Amino acid sequence: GRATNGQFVTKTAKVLRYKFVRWDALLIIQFIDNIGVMENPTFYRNKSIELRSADFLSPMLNNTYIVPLNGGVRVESPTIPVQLEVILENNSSFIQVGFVRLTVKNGNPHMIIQCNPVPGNIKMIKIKSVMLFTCLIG
Amino acid sequence: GRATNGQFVTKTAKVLRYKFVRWDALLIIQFIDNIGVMENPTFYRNKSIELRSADFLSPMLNNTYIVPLNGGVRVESPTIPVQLEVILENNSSFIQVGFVRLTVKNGNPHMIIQCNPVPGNIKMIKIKSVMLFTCLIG
Amino acid sequence: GRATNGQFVTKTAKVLRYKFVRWDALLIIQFIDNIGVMENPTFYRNKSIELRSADFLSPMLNNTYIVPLNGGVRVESPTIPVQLEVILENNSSFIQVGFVRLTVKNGNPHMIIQCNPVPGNIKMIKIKSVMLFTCLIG
Repeated sequence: GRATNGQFVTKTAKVLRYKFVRWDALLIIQFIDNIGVMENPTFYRNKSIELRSADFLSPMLNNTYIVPLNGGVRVESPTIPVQLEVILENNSSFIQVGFVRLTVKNGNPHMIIQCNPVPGNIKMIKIKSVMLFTCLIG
Repeated sequence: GRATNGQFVTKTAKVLRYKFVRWDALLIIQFIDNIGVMENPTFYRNKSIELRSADFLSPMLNNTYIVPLNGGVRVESPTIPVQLEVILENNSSFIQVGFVRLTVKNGNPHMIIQCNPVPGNIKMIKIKSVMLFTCLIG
Repeated sequence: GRATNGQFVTKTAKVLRYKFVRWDALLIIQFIDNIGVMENPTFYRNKSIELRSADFLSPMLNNTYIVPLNGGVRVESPTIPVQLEVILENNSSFIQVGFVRLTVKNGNPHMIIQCNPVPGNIKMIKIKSVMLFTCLIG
């Protein structure tokens, strides 16, 4: 088939747009809000999916941030590594390889984001990578 | 098609279970032993594929650990990055981005795991990521 | 379908060979120049895609190296993480997780390679990973 639109919504009503192709047992899904572009012949701008403190579950354990989501598709994806920027409350920031999965809990999709220790509380995580998950359904 | 079960077996008779879809020229394969879950509404448990010293070939060179495998499918996959925990003989442990491929040697599948230097001998490598390889056959 | 050959060419006339499968809306493309092999029963050799200074655009900003390409397919891929070795002018070298995308600018394909700061000017970037992109067309 051709690519169908969809979205997830966060606790704070942020909308995470994606396109997907469902060929069961295969579901391939890309997030489309942050597709970077060359804005002129020599400059590449990255774009961020920006997730705030209030998008995550509390308490956070083991550098694992859980984003409960509503709507969208319901998959147990593999883990994909991403470029993260972790913004601390003191506006200090750390660039990291993050690891992202989609999982299902209580019939709800959740995005699992795992990263490294940071010296402070997190205000914001920015995903600077274009994320695509290839998933096996059943 | 829908997802078919399979497994690889290690030198020490550890069984590495996967599901795959074969649409030649495409083979997509996920390892399924360590699919993490949210065990309650706020906690995500990672699971490990645990590979011991005796699962690897000797001598090890250039932080490259080779796991000879029996059975399963026979692919030259791309490289996927993973979350590793490298357990040293002194039970010290290091969290790392590893890079994994499947390759074929002497008609046998081998899993290639590459990581960073550690200050000691390795007792165990745990893969904490859900691994899926998309492969091109011929 | 089965896997079709193709290539991209760099500013300096380096040829980057790939195989792909196009099932629109899906395009899956692997680079094939650097498929590593076990050369004997205990040794795995990585192979590099070697990109020189003159393959990149100037000026470089924010550890982002842009490789303008000619020919090949024209995709907005997701980001894939890779093993990089960054060779400096003083022949010092740094092993890094890089992040690679294919993007389109002025109807031309460009490879976007992003990595970490290095203490010097870059002479060469080697991609030691086998790269495969799964892409969504339209």
